[PDB]
Amino acid sequence: SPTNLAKVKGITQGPNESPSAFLERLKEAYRRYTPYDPEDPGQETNVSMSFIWQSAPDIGRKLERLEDLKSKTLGDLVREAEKIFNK
Amino acid sequence: SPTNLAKVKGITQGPNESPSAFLERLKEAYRRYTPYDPEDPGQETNVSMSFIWQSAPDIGRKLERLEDLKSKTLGDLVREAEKIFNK
Ligand SMILES: [Co+2]
Repeated sequence: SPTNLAKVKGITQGPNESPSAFLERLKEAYRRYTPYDPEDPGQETNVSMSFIWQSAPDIGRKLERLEDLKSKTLGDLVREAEKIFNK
Repeated sequence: SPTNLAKVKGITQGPNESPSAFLERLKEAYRRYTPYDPEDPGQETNVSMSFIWQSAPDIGRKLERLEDLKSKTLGDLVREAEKIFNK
């Protein structure tokens, strides 16, 4: 599909949706509606920021407060979100 | 300031504001409210996405449609935005 950033911003984690399932849906939107490959090392911070911003609000607020946030990989962020999601 | 992604999302080009002045404010928000340095080359596609998304909608829609958008530098996007802004 032709580039449409709104489609990427429109991927929001559902109330029952696991962080890893949400991340896969977010990556699919990057693939379909941007020229950026969400698996590229150069895109990690970009996907990470969308992941944090568009996670369910309780999760997003906690991910944003992680210590040494800059050091967190996309995999780290998913694991931290899962801790909040699973309790 | 402590990380606060809403402040980055809240930087939007003003109705009469030049693209270059808007990008300066967007970079300032990245510096103040994220751990991501907007002058780090590793962050350029991240700042570029925010710039397209948060530009005035007429400009952002045109930037989305640039041929070979993936190869545009942040400096390229600003120049093309300035070309649109100045008629
Ligand atoms: Co496509």
